Amino acid sequence: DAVDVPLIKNLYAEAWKQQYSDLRLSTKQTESCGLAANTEYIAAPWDVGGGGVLGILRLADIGRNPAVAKIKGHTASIQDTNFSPFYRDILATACEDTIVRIWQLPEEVTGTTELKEPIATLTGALKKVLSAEWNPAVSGILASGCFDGTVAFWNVEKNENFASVKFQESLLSAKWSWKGDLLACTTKDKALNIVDPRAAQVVGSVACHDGSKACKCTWIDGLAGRDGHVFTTGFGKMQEREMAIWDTRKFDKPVYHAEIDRGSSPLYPIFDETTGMLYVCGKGDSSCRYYQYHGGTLRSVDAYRSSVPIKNFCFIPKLAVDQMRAEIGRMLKQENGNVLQPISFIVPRKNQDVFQADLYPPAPDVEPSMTAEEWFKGENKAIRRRSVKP
Repeated sequence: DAVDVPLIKNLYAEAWKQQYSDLRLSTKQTESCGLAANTEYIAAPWDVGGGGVLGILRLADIGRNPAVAKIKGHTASIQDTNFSPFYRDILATACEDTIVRIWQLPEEVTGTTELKEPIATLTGALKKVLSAEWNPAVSGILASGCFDGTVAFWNVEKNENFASVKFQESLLSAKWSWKGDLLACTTKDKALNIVDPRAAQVVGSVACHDGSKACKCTWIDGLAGRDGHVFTTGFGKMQEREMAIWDTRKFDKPVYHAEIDRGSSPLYPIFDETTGMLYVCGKGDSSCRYYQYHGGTLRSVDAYRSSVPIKNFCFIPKLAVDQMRAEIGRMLKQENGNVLQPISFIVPRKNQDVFQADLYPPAPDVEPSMTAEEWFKGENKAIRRRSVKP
């Protein structure tokens, strides 16, 4: 009686009237989406001189001049931030000073909360670290991508860099399979690379786009996707923005390739593994368009449109969406340096005030399917899921 993945032909973007406002946010350039959120908190790099500071807001406390807790410690700018998939109080930052820091928030986060000491300080990268991504199935496992081309895999529990793989060119993105076994990354040589950390080897590589500007990837397996499939954005030979779907088991040519538009910003792909919604967002763009990956086919659905550029952004976890509103996803959009603007993505339904059960398959839960020790033994237990209801 599990709810199956819905076909979504209609999905509209609704900007909230409410905002997180009177903030002091960074507008520095990075190679990541810029923000992070879990079911409770929002992380946003703060506009400060000197070492990077993360503002920590409560998702629920929307409005003017909200309580902003502070995470310091960094000695340079923050390049990437990600909350743990499992532990509400745990997050990681990647920093220009080459250090990845693991943070543990207090039980009660207030406007006077200040974090200076990480619970784990992961050292060794030779240049600025550009990504820090948690394994979606395994507790304590993190991948970090370095400007020097190194992907470093960490067991944060043991403070152990247990595997590393170095490419010749700088990393531009790094993302985990929903199976938790493989990492995909893009590099400046226009390559999409597949990495097996437990084998410490590159198990696939292909030229993914022929233009010069930055390619970005994410996995599109999981519940709604297809096993071993990866999605890329990039630029064609004429510098048009385009995308491709790749099968890592038949990794010589795209399964699917299409032009998107003639924009200039690299596009960050965001996959909702539970419904198959696939958002492509460019920093500096005033619009965001989305597709559904369903039945192995990609279909255009709709787009968010505004007259205000996206400076930074992130999406909230599935567990956090408002089910009674038929909300399936939500973007937090930084506008200028002082506002976070929520955007709901809603399936239009006649009865806008009753639970649309068919829209909510079992969502990724906040429980790891494997311990690190189990994973290193070669296990591949599918992620744990929870059927959420209001």
